[PDB]
Amino acid sequence: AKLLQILNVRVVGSGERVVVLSHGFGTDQSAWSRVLPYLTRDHRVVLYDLVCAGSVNPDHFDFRRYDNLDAYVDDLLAILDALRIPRCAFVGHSVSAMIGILASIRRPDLFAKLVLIGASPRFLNDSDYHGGFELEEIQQVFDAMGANYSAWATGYAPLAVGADVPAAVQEFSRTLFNMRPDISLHVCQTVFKTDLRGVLGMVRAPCVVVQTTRDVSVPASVAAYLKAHLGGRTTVEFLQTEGHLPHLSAPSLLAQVLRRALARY
Repeated sequence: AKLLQILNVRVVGSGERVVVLSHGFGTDQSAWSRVLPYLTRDHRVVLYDLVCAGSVNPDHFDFRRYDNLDAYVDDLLAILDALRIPRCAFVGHSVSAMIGILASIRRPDLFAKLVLIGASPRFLNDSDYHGGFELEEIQQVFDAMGANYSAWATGYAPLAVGADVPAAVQEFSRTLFNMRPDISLHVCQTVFKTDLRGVLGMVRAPCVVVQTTRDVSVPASVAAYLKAHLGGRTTVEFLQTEGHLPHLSAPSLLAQVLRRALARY
């Protein structure tokens, strides 16, 4: 109930087929603004901000509570239960792809389909697993985020967007600079300590994994890993564009995949 106000919950469009759009790190629900008009004629669309978004009062961020992703899953489930939604499709980017996987395992009745963008079960490398990051490398990232958050964010934004799309770099920067620096570091630390590999087989919902030509945080092999180990009927949909945030940089192309993936579920 009060969660609906705190996390800026919005329900737009209409229809029997309900879709939840859940943003990732460094953005808020506004990141969906360009894809939204492609969905609202045929779907009731639920949007909300993660508690870590700069568009949420940062004094709600309880570092103790949000020490793991299950706490974010709790917020998502509380929202959907408050809205009395019994069944939906879920589209998650980045940390929200992880939240969606966990949420679908907790509540398989509620999640009829997952669409995962910029998705990984584990970012750190392991003995027989390529996540894309080494321990020493993330240590340096965390240091930079603390030592000079502004400089870190300035360098990260174009790398994340990937494609040379100035408007998208500006827009991602806008929200990245809006994140409280301590919250931003904490969320990054939480993501980097999360390893979902063991639980992927527990996902029952069909899944579409969206893969771009290159993603600075998600090696190509990860999409293949997700397809091999997610427990539901999983396909990989390739977008002919570069970057981690195709909803910002290639919304038309992404909208094609969303319209097709959300046609029946």
